[PDB]
Amino acid sequence: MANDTPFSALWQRLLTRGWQPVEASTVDDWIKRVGDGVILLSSDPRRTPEVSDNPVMIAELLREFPQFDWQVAVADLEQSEAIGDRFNVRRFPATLVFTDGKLRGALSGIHPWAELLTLMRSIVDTPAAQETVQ
Repeated sequence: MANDTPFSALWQRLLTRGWQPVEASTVDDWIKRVGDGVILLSSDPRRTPEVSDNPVMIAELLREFPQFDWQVAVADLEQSEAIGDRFNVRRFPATLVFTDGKLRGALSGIHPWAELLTLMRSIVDTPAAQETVQ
């Protein structure tokens, strides 16, 4: 069933649910339109040759989040610079959290999952998840 296929075709099928490639000069209206979601910046030079980090974790989190039904807007590649510059975050691959239609925080991905508990708690006081506690 299915096959490998290094990226490319997978982008279309993931686009079918939750993921959408967004932009900078029109991000304001997107955030305004939905009022609930995140913008994922393309992976800035993180060093370490080869070994592309899989963004599937974001898709994983998306469904594993029982708090609210937010949407994952992702930047293709060049878009990251404009988006990250717009609010001064471009430096490392991160996801900006837009709650209530406003930017409040961002997920950096420096401390695996542990920062999800601490950072999101500050962004969305509403109880999100119950496990791990790290």
